[PDB]
Amino acid sequence: FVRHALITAGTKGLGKQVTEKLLAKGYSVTVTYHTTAMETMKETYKDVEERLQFVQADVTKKEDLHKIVEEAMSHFGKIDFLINNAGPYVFERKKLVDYEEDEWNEMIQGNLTAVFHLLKLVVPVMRKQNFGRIINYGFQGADSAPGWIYRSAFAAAKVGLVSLTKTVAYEEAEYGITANMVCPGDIIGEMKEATIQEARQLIGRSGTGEDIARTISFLCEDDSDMITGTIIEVTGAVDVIH
Amino acid sequence: FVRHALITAGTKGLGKQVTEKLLAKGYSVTVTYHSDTTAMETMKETYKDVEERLQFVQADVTKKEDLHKIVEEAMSHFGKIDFLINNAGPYVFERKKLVDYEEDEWNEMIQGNLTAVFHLLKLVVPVMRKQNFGRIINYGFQGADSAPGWIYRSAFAAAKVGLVSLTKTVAYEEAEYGITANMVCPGDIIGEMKEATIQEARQLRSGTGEDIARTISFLCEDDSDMITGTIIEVTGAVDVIH
Amino acid sequence: FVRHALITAGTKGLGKQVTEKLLAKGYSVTVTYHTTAMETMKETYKDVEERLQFVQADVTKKEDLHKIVEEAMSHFGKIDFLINNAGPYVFERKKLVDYEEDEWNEMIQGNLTAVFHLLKLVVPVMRKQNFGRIINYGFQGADSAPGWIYRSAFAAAKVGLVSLTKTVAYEEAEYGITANMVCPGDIIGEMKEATIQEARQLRSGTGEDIARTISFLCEDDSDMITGTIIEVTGAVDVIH
Amino acid sequence: FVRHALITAGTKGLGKQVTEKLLAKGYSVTVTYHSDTTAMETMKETYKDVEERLQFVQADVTKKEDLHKIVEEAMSHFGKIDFLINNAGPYVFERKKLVDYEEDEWNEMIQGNLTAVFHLLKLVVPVMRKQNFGRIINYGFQGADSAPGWIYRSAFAAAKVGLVSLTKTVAYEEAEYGITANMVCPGDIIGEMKEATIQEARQLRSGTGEDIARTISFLCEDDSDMITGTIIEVTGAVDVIH
Repeated sequence: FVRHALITAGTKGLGKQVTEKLLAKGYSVTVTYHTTAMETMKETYKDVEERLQFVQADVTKKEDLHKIVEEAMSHFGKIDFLINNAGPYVFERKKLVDYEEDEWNEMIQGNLTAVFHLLKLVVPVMRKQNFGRIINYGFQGADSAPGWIYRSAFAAAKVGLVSLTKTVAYEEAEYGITANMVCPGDIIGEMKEATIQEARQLIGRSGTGEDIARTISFLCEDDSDMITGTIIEVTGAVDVIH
Repeated sequence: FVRHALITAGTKGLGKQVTEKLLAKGYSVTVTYHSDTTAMETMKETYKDVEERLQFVQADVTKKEDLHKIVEEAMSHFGKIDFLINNAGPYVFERKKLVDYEEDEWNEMIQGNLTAVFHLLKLVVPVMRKQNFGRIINYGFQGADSAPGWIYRSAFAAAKVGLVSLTKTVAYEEAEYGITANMVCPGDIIGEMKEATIQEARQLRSGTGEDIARTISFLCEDDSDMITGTIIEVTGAVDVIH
Repeated sequence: FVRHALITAGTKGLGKQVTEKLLAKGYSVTVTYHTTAMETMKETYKDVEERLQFVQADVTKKEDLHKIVEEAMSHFGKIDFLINNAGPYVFERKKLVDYEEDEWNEMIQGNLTAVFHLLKLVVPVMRKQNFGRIINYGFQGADSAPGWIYRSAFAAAKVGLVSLTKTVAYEEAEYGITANMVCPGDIIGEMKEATIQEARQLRSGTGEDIARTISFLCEDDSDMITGTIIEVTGAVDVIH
Repeated sequence: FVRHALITAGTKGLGKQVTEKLLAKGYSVTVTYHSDTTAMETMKETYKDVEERLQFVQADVTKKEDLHKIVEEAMSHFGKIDFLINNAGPYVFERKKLVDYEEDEWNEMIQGNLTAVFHLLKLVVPVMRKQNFGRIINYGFQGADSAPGWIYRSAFAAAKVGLVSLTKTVAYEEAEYGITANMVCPGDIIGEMKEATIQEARQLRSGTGEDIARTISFLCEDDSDMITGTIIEVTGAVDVIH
């Protein structure tokens, strides 16, 4: 009766701090990656190895998603928390009309359809448990369905994800399952993998992966069962999409 | 020197009234039809007198190849695309939770309502830039602008809510070129009312295709160039999604 | 049986173009002001005096609001369109906590409570008519209930007004009354009173852009359009 | 060096649970009460052993003079105001259309839900600035974030939706000073369940004051400083406003 989390892309960026947060809480974790970074994580947590499982996976591929669920279930028997931390991002700034079909598809499959696929696998398990926490990621300002100049596909996929988070919240509330979204603001470079303490050492201090990690950790608690369908902005009042 | 429109699925339902409106305003139209040859046949004969202004093209608008064909055929006969009216869009009539969706169902919704638009924009927007004139019309649903959940409609809500954001993004990206992009949200106009006129509703008030069509033709007007990125609801204050 | 519009602050700014629009459409109009702009307008439409009436009013004063309704009804016997074009605005950029109590109250009273007062008078008239068009103004992005740095009070009252336009659309639908909001972007200076043609020769949004949206919402066959917010910003961010 | 909270209407309903939570978290609290004196005497009995961290002040929150009184009383005893929990909220229980509103009913809704907050912020924000620390908590209703209409609740909806905006504005203007401002939206929590613990509700699930209380609790934390301008729904995926 130790709760189990499944987190996509949890060895780098924001997802690394999320993983470290849940382990620190006593949770067991399945972490996906898409390899030297994973190996250093595995080594850092040598002494708690039974509570940490690594699986290689491309979240745009249905089969790989089926396999991370199968491997989590095989070793742990349960999935209590699904953190859809993985979010393929086209860093290039260009207009929708200039998008390659490969880029469009990567955004949609990577950010919206990957979540559908996962849910299709994980919701039934959560129903059997009468417990589930789904955490999706948005971007700042997401709940207002905004356009994002030069981020067409990403924004479209994530805004669509907003709708989906909400629908899943209403459809699965019956079964002890909550679905929420966290929106990180502009957390840049080294600060993605950094702690609050570190940012505070140097508007104000930079936002960090820990800021996200502590918000996700709060939504995953047993007594957060009434918080569902909500979008938590963790941006420190710093505008991104404008 | 007269304005040409491209309307997907323009011989049935809402599209029928939209096509009838634009023809009545003096516009030329390329209309697409999937399967129903009978529909396009009775619109053929109705408009024999204005044969020169009207053109039927068979197309499955979920197929990239067919999307290229309609654009190539409109450009062939009329040399321009002034208005793009994305009237087509698959709809799953069965009410079912997302966790019950077959992969094929999910993909039809995304591909038909979101990705197909991207594919059309990709073809038609370059032509509009050249023209220094464009009117893009997309369809949503009541309340879409707030990115809501919609129980039993997860895939459709998600795809149209992503389309809300896409519509606004395209509006920001293409404003320099004299191109507007807007969304019309029909209410739950059921059945024969979709191709009825307002006068026909007043004799029987219900919403109709005309209510939608006259909104679209207001937006396609030349002096409507400052209206862009807006989601106009034509519902009559009547909740659909709760 | 010619339709009648009541427009607040319709002698200058955006309101001016809206008045001129409805007049051109063949309508009759009661315009408020809170003076030489009224006289120049009064001079321009000497020919059609019968269709244009001017009433002085402070929109933040409930007594004046009752007076405009009375005067319109005495003269015309009906109110078909209500266009709440007036909207005091604090042009200074100060943080919320720097507001004087009088500044706060002007924004709330001027932008939210004024509309309630007017609706309270005009709605019964519209129900009896089985017809009404209520038009409110917001600002760009208002539909998302956004904050607005240095425009706290204005934004709060205008965002509240969004809620109000929607509630009134639902509550009054059964009487042939629609309520809709128009949100203009940054129309600055002369462009507020400008025509679309003029702008094309100098494009900045104009008062006529707002006017033609309002005119379309006011048509007999726009009965199905209600509780909507229509942005006429031309894809220019204002509030960020 | 214990953090001080000021909470309007904190001896009854949701307010009571929030008050009990903050006490359990080690904080001192100034709680305001309007009419009922028996309720505040009973709470004052319950917490005899922590009298020093609990101050009661009589106040009508719709009166500017009483607002100065509570801030003044708080500063006198504690020398600081760390959290402002605007729990009070006048509510017209009678379900009527806007046109049937008395000039006086409208005015109480605005004055009590919106202007009252402004007056308090006018008094408390400058204290927070000097401390370089602040947590502002306002209340909304389910779905307030999308500025909806609410039939038969027009004045309350309008005042609460205006408050949404005010909250975000305060958040952007005051981030420099380490002040955050957030909204919590309770769903329909009924009667006794307002003063109930989550624990009580399980042994009966219904939402409680404790569900709201623990959210505020989380938002007041020192490490919650990157969460600002966010509207958190603690509904339970139960729609009320339709």
